[PDB]
Amino acid sequence: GSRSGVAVADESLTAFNDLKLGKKYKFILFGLNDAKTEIVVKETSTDPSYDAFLEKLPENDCLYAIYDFEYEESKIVFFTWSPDTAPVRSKMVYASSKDALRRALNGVSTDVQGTDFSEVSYDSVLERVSRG
Repeated sequence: GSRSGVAVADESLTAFNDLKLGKKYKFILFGLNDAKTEIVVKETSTDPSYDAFLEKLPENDCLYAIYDFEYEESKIVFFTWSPDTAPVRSKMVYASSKDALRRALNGVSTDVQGTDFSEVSYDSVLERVSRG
């Protein structure tokens, strides 16, 4: 790694706070920039459908996500998305960089380690969020 390691882009923290306090977004997808020096915003969404969220997860690549998980309650959920079929290089750098983003985000209720689509299903996440 570099001397300072990966940084969190200002836009990423801004987007997170806008979601957390303003409900500006339903979810945010974060990723490493191509230089692998910063965690940036890949995409935001206001789509209320959980399926719309799942359909944006790359089947063979990694990302991080924050989801405003709503049910009947609104809980901030952090996802690490690291599918089994992603390249080893990618899995490793996303694992090594995760702490930089995760430690920068205050107010996450639940963390999900997503390695397949069963682990990130709405029902699986609801079970996690509602227990703890």
